[PDB]
Amino acid sequence: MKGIILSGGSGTRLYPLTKVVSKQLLPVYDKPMVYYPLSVLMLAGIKDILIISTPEDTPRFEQLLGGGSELGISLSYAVQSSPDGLAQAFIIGEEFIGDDNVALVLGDNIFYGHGFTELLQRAANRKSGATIFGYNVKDPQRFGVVEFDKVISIEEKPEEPKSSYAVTGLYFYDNRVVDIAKNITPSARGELEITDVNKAYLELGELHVELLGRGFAWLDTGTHESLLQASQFIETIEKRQSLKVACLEEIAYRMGYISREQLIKLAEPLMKNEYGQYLMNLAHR
Repeated sequence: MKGIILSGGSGTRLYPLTKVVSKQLLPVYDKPMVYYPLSVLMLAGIKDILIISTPEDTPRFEQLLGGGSELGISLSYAVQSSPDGLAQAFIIGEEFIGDDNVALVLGDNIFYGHGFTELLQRAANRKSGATIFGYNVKDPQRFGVVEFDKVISIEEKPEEPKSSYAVTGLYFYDNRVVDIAKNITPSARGELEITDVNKAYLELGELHVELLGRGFAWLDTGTHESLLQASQFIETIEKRQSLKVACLEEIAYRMGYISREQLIKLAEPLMKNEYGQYLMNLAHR
């Protein structure tokens, strides 16, 4: 299955941090934000990935991540010249997607939980239908909202919201999504809305929802406060539980994409902080 990271634009809410730095390059503890959604595609077993960003950001992401060969994956880049809605991902990515299934993750979304990888790996391995991920939030109505029983409805930012399950920024689709995205009508405000893509699979009876309740984290990166809360969570998990979240090199290595010697070479030009040292130890034993 292929994957797309869509970043994302902005963000103004984070000014002045985002005056001269892309939101998705801001730290979340010790890693650029975009490491987090990338790691989620990687943990899903997705290895062919298109990163879509603004014309201004695209070169910076490419500088950060290159073509992915150090991680044993393949990264490509495209531009979204105007922010016309998330579903543009599948028009912009039409050629890259080809005949394949494809997952889309938003560049500012952070997921974490034991048993998450299982859910990702299961969604990636579904050859038919769409899988979305629901999260209990206090603020339903500034998200897409999913009502269930098994899915009964989905609405984008419903002023009367029929549940407190936000539809998170992670979606897995079969190849029909390309044609679906083409047949969406733009919303008031000329956006091609992902929630219409999800309504199309609902109508087919083939929208599957994974509800991440107990044991799962989905972190808000939208404000100075929530961005620091995210960094503290990551540091706290990492320090108290001796584990790394979205350490791309560790994941490439655990998934069998890269060898012991290749991991050591990733730690050789960087043998210093607690990042590199996690890696070079990992590589021994």
